Amino acid sequence: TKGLVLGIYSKEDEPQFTSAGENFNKLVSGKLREILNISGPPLKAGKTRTFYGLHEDFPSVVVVGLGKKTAGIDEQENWHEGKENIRAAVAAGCRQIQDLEIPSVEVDPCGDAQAAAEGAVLGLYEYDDLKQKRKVVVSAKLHGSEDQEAWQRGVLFASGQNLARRLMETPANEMTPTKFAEIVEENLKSASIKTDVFIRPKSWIEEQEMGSFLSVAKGSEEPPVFLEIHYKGSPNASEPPLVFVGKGITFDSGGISIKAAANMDLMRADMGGAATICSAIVSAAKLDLPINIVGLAPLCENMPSGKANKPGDVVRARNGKTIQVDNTDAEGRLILADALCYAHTFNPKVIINAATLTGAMDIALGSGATGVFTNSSWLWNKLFEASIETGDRVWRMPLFEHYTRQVIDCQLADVNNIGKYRSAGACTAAAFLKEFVTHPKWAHLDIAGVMTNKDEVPYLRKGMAGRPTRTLIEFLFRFSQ
Amino acid sequence: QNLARRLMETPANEMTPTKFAEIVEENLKSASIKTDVFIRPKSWIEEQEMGSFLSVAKGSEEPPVFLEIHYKGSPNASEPPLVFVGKGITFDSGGISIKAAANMDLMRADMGGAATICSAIVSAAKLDLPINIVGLAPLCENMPSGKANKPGDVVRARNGKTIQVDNTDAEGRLILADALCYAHTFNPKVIINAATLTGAMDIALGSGATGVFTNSSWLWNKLFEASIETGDRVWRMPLFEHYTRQVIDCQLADVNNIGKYRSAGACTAAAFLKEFVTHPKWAHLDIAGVMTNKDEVPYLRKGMAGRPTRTLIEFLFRFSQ
Amino acid sequence: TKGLVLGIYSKEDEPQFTSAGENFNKLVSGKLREILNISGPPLKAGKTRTFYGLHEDFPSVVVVGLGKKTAGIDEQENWHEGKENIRAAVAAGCRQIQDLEIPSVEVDPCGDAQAAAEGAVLGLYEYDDLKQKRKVVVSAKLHGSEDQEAWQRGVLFASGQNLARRLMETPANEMTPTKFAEIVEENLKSASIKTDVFIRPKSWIEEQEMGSFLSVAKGSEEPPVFLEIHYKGSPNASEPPLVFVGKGITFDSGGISIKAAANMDLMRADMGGAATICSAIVSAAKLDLPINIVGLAPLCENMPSGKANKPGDVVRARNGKTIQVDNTDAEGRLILADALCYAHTFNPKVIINAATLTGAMDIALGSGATGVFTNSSWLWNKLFEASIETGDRVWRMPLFEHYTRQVIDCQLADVNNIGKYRSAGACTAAAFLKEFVTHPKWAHLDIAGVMTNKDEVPYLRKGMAGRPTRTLIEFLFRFSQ
Ligand SMILES: [Mg+2]
Ligand SMILES: [Mg+2]
Ligand SMILES: [Mg+2]
Ligand SMILES: [Zn+2]
Ligand SMILES: [Zn+2]
Ligand SMILES: [Zn+2]
Repeated sequence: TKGLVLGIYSKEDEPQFTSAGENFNKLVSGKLREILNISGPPLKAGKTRTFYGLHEDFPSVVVVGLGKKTAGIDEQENWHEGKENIRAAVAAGCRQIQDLEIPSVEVDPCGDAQAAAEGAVLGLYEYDDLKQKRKVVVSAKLHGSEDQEAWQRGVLFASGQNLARRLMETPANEMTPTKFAEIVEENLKSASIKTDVFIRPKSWIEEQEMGSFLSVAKGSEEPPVFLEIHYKGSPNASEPPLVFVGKGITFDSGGISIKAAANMDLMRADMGGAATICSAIVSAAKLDLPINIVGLAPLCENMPSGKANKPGDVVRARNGKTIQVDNTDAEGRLILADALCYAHTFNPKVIINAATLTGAMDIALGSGATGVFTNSSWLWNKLFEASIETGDRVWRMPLFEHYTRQVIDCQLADVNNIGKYRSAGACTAAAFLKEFVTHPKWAHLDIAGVMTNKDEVPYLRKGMAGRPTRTLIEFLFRFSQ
Repeated sequence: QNLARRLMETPANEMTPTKFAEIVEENLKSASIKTDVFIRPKSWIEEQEMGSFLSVAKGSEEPPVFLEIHYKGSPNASEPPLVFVGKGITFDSGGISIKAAANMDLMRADMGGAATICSAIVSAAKLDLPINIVGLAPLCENMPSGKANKPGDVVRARNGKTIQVDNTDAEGRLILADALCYAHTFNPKVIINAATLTGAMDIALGSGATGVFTNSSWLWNKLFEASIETGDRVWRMPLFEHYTRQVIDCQLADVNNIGKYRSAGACTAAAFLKEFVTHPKWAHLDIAGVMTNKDEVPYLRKGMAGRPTRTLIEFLFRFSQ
Repeated sequence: TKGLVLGIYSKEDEPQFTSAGENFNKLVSGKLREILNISGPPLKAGKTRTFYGLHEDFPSVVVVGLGKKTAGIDEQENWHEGKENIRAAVAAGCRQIQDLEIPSVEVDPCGDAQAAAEGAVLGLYEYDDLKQKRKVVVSAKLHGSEDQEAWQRGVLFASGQNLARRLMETPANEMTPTKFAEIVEENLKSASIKTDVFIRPKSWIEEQEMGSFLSVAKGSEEPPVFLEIHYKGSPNASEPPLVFVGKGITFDSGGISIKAAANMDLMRADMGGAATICSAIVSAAKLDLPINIVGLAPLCENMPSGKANKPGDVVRARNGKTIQVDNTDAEGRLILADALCYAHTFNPKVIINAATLTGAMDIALGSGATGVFTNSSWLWNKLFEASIETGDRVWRMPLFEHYTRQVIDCQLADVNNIGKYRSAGACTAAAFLKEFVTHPKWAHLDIAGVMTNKDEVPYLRKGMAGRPTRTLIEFLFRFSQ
């Protein structure tokens, strides 16, 4: 009827199966084991072999390599590793069932119900919607029934990421500053009714004296929308929140300080800041976590025009500081100077802001880890441990006065959007944001390296990657528990 | 530190692969007599099957010199050492994969790897610290010529691995594939290699901290605490299979000098060096951001900065005590 | 023991098998047919499915899609197409047996013994030699015995191409102007004893007044070697030959007019001119074709140095004409001005020269067809028909006075290496070579677009492609018959 993804590990006496696999073997009377011998070598991690007709009801039994049984927290790679194995191995498996055009598939728990699910789902995602030529929409349910609460945690966690991936991925002619808000609000409210949304317009942002976010929007004729998310998880409402901020340039052309045509079509994902953290709240509300969280994301676009932000321009952020706007492409810095200032109104506990800010971050670490600066070692620890679990790494980066210094000397004004020199890119830019933050637990997460995937993460197909959404989710789970 | 600053700073017409060795040896021996130096020539490096360091030198007509420092601090001689390795391109013009004229006169300090760690031993011997340390630094130059290293070239490092040489400016990676391989001969405890490797490091952190990758959290801790004291910061950077993967797929050969993509620069390059290291306590220190100072560090005047020499010294003090 | 590549086509009543396949089905008693149903959809062209243990002696039976049974000469695509199908389909198949680490494989004739062979072999080639980490060396024999003369024509034709692919592919530190000659001579002599080789040195080239080829070599310290191939196929020796000329820069760095570091490591295949045509003669001598052919290829390197060719330089080609050398990267033009002049000495019938000359050719047609200019419609026809058969297309390109005109006005000299303007790149360059040719049947073949493959040609793996060697071979077969 449908396919099945089985798992196996490496040697002992004969490479052991995952118990779903062992079970299914006994069932076809050893002949899965038997054909595995006959087929070729053994399956190291992530490798895949497909055995037809072993079962009546399962034409295609794909067996995938799970690596070491006891594979675990790796001191170097900074993650759990079995999980990492399982994720690529059922991803590998599920993409084989999807190429066999099998619309539904059943999947080995593989000892970590959650991981096989985040594999099956992250693994299968595309963003098919605008091609009439699409792959089969395969349905992936668990195999078994003993462990359902964590496989659904898989499908949950993986989906909230897939959310961001479709929110980033979609062309910025479709996924606008409004349509992004429309979907989010819709996603947050279908997540829980303990939620309020505020797709605040130009008038309110004007009213908020958000000079800097506004200076940015004015290039396009597409409207600014400052978005406000709320989830009231806490039993006592009055618990002060955790506030997520996120940059939402739906399209970045650089503005007057205009980009090269070389791969500028990826700037449709310069709203990844906004998308990631939004998907995290949509997800923390599906988990319905005992915490009040607040999504804040200035959605607008960077374009050149007769009224676009010019080089040399001093503008006023909400907080009273002026900014020389020396480079119109350093604009997340300005959109974020204001929603950061607004974050403090909420009396937060943690202000995690996130953004696709600098290509320099990409030059830095580049899709390994999502670089995170933070005046909180406590906070750093927290994001990092969560990243160990989820596998979407995070690497601390420096928030040193050294860097502030460069941004702070300024011809016209109080702060400059680009620092004195070429060097230290993400640090300069994070140094600019701290000028707009007085809280003891702030975290900049520059996501410009994890904006995309090709092959680097196995279980993600090519296209917007939606990172580090699950590490953000997992952090708020653990902070709630 | 000022030593390294004059060793980096001086024009690469004066401060050659030999004159660097001459001064170092002179500085190490005036530091203590418990010292031996070996300004080994092309013949010995040829003999060492250091194909990769050699492939690099052959552009210039200026001679390669693989340098060997020794300081026998330990009461029992037979304590296995701490080994410092350091890249010593006295001048880097990129070679056939040639640089822009924009500020190429700073490549006279692409021997900062060699200079920093050398100054550290000169210093650990003045302190006369109860440890045997070994300086190792391939000194040579990158130039274009009728016999310069070409793009596409597979060469053989000492250890048997081949390297596609896709970009002649990624050459510290090759000079270092070999002195890293030679480091293991010494049965070290710590192999700290140091180099002005990638401009990407400069793009990364850029003169705040000297980026350090290491398969040793222990070792990381050690360099970092020392940096707390001295103020010459150090920032850990990732040595993830992710990055190895890019360097490892290779058309012609076993390893490629530049990885698959533009992104993750210092990590790709550090991933290349680990292919030439099997020891449990290795540390890459990319010094390309701290190569210079203007005003960033107050107490250094404008010019070659000589970083992170005191953090290296302070580490070997504390490791000795 | 070993694997097997079977073929099947599309529908009629039930998709027909190739008779090897039909035969092997009856043999396992229909159960190959049977499992094909059970497995998934049908296999359109180039697609592949792998069935283990159907046979005792054939653990892995891969079945591959052959497209239409009656698939043939395509008016648009300008080729035979069944052949094109079969080539990618067994290539597809053989790369599955090689990933199953099966060292030997037996292969379906697929109705075109030759094509399945040029697929199995072109398909399997890599250039493993410098990695210690290599894939299994799988051995591919025919399945059956009825049609052996044409499958060996496959393996022949595909191998002579694979020759060029290893001659191009190898680093120019190993594959020098001498080591290229050493291998060729070795390959030509093991092809037939009716052969002479002349690895003529600088002294002889100096003696030949080959000022222009020499001006080029002088940058490197690596020696020039003008190579002379001979194959005396003709019953009467005195039949005047067909002469192939080919540019052999083993490495092109541009010289003083120096290249960008962006992918300059591909210039190790700027000796593809020399390699292609050399492999063709090595091959025409294995076929032992009733024609005398003469290989001529100036092997040397382009480097910058204290004695490198400078911009502005007038040098003297053999024939008396001077050349302003305005761009040291237009150097195939000069290496070729002289071996073209030498070609006429031989009293040829056809002078086919071939070279990786212009990136403009790549901009032009770019790996579809190998652009060919020729003052002979007869000759054009000939190369083109051969290309229909082999599938390695060729596209005529213009040799108009228009273009000569630009190259011909020259400040200092008689000819300039780059023409007056940016436009018309390959035509300007081919216009330069005709100034060095007075014969009625000359053909420039610019191979800069087919220098590489990624995925464009199915049955070639990523790396130097070795094109258009079989079309050259096939032309000399047909010219001999
Ligand atoms: Mg921008
Ligand atoms: Mg360099
Ligand atoms: Mg050229
Ligand atoms: Zn932006
Ligand atoms: Zn260098
Ligand atoms: Zn050329």
